[PDB]
Amino acid sequence: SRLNRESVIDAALELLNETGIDGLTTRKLAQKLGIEQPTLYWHVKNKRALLDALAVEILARHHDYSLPAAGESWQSFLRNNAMSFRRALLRYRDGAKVHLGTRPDEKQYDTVETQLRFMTENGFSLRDGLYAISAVSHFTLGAVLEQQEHLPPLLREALQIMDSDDGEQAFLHGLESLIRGFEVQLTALLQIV
Amino acid sequence: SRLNRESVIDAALELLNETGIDGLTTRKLAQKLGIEQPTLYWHVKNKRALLDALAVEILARHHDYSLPAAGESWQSFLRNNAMSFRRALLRYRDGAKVHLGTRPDEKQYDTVETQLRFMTENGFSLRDGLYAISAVSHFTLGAVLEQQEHLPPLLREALQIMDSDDGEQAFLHGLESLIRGFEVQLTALLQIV
Repeated sequence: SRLNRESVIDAALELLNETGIDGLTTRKLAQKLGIEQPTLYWHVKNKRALLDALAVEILARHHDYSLPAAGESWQSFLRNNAMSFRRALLRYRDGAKVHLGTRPDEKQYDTVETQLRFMTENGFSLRDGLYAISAVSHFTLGAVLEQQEHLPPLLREALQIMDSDDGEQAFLHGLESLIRGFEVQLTALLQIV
Repeated sequence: SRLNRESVIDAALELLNETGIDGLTTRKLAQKLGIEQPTLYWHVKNKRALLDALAVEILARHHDYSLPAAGESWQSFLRNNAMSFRRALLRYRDGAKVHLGTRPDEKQYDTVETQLRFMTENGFSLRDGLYAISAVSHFTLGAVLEQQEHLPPLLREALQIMDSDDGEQAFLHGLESLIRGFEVQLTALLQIV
């Protein structure tokens, strides 16, 4: 019944876990808090404003490794950043669908800027350091998305090792492959690689 | 008014491009074809059956490079397969959202099996050849998804080179990085890499 930001958003995240992104409405949020719809409207205008606040709040509560610890290799920052980002997207139902559907904040802009400054200090062109950051992102996003949504011979043995883990092993493997693809490009420079 | 598979699905894809995935309903599909709702029900039971048919049909019409040409390197198959897959996901609005939301077919199983047979013939463990295929997939999916949904100093110069292209350059860069990460692992074997 206390109707400020933090309580509105607390309750919205609790509901998202019950209903998912599609089943989340202003009407249902209002009932959960035990108030009238016009009352909520004063605080939260529409579904779109609610999702944008939620996207941002998920990352703020849980993407705890968004920026590099002092004197860490870029490889290691890309790695821990990917892991942290995946975990935060996984802490809530349809988390990745919530993140996808929003344009970035200015909190975000300051971070992408700080991370993009990091990457260049370790010798990336701007182009490349951003292509790097974006590939890690994209890869991490598709992987989380498939995990969150969900017989021939060799398949049968592969489909096994998918369903022994929760999806972490494949993600972490493909991750290292990506990072190492970048080293080999960074190190190359202006030779034929 | 001819109400068979191919016409139902033709019309559904035409509507998907007008309305998107959320705005796509049986009620609206029925009107487009100019028939009653119960009539459609005979042919298409619910929204879920329609999306599953659509996912499969998109890939069948357009993922034209799903399997390797004779005597092609695995690198090159991973590359062309990723490109083809991205293009098919991009030919329709919310294409990637349609693909995501379905479990795979048996057409699909035969292909993942044939591709997974390919990968092992070129010296991948089953584990690894599937981790490879899945990373290319995941990466390709997140990238398409962000493209389909959509100011500090260094950002300003990066945000430029994103919006000069349609997203192809970043995708193709990150792609090669991934593939090369796999070579370096395949070639390694049982040494410390």
